[PDB]
Amino acid sequence: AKKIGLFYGTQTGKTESVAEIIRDEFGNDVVTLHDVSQAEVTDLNDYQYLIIGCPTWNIGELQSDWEGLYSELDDVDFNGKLVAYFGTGDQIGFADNFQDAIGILEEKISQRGGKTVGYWSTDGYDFNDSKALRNGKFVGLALDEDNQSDLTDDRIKSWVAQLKSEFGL
Ligand SMILES: Cc1cc2nc3c(=O)[nH]c(=O)nc-3n(C[C@H](O)[C@H](O)[C@H](O)COP(=O)(O)O)c2cc1C
Repeated sequence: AKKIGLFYGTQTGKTESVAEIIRDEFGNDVVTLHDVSQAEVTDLNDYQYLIIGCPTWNIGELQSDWEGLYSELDDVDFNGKLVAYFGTGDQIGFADNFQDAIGILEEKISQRGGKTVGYWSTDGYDFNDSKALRNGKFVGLALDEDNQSDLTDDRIKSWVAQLKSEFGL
């Protein structure tokens, strides 16, 4: 009815499109979408299950709107919440900072108490470095519409089935 809050930020809409797919994969009224460009850090307190969507830009930078909300995280609490992350990036043009955005967001949110779920395998990706890594895996679903648009849909399906399990749905 109302359990998972998906807060996303997007520059050219790729991340938003993925967010809508994620929503449809979860089932009737489970997930609600929220453009962080119109959100206050306190909106995240209304959910015990969160999905953070954010593309990486300008070589390792958080998407514009997320950058603004990011600064307010240090004053909020995420303890007791399960948080998953996903983002669009470009492993070819920016192999050294692939998906840094979700890595940055995850570090901060986990630091504030959020427990991360939804770890994703790096197998099948071609990149050099990322701030979104932990124990050999991405801290969230890594999508690449610029180079692997053909893999996004099945990657989302797999990830949602994984989260349905990890969220205990
Ligand atoms: C100037 C510029 C810088 C970019 N930098 C990065 C980067 O550092 N890391 C990454 O993974 N992708 C990077 N990208 C690729 C975007 O993340 C990718 O195209 C993404 O799908 C955009 O999603 P959005 O439309 O949701 O903003 C960059 C793209 C441009 C045009």
